[PDB]
Amino acid sequence: NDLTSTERLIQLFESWMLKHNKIYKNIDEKIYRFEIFKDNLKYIDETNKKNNSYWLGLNVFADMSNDEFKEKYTGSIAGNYTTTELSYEEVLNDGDVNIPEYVDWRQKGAVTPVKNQGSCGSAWAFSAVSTIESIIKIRTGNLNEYSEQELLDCDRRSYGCNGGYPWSALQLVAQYGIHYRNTYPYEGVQRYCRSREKGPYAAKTDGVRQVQPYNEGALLYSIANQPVSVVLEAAGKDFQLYRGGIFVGPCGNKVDHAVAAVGYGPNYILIRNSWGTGWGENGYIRIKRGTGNSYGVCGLYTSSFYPVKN
Ligand SMILES: [Cl-]
Repeated sequence: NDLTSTERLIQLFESWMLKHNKIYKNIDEKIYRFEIFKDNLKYIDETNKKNNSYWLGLNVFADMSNDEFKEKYTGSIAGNYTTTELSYEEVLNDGDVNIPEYVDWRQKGAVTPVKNQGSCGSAWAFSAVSTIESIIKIRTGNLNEYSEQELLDCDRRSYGCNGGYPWSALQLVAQYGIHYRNTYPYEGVQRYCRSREKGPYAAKTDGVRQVQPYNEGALLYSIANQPVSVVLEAAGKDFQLYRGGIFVGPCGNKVDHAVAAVGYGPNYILIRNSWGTGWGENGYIRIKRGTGNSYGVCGLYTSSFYPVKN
């Protein structure tokens, strides 16, 4: 409503709480949150003055300091970095790809509604699960919602809400299967495996493949075929408060979050996050491509997997 009076800010903060359905513990938290809000406000304003290709805004995270945001919503990957795979049959190659100028699997009805992970380092399950929903639509024609909680609960190579691996989750689904979200809904806490209580799996895939890492072109090819699980560095302020446009940085290559790549255009790769529709462009972000950065911006080309289904 305006920055030129504390009075007007408090009002702004109030209507922002109402917009993001935000209820607090007590008024001691409310005042505290306002300070943080008001701090993030100055930063957003100072930054949307510069003329970048993207801008920030008072999204769902306007409430939180970067430190708190890091801890709660990042580090689904963090963990401790593999060393790249078993060293057997995965990587694909190249030769002569001819892909569309643009791709967006939403427009083929292959993508479910944006999910919210809450404060869990579970993004590795959502990233996986959404590329599974897609691949199945793409092959059988139906779009279904499958269970992130099941992976949370059941994947022994991963660490529940303290991070995990997308490739592991993909691979569980190829060897065992997965249940519908409604049979096994999301609680945002890890519990015991309840796969046996649920009867038959709803679906099973056939395998998983890694895409050649540090290779922009190999990832575009893959996206033109299906959504792909990818990882990136999402702990920065500019990322937290991202509202729209083509994200360009700054970010490092210390990946800590897993998301899904549902498309691309000439200058960007389109990415589905799991922080709900109150973040980004209704839950998505366009990340800049074509810079000849081997890593990709935010280390996007670091570690990419997708499910296989005949
Ligand atoms: Cl169900």
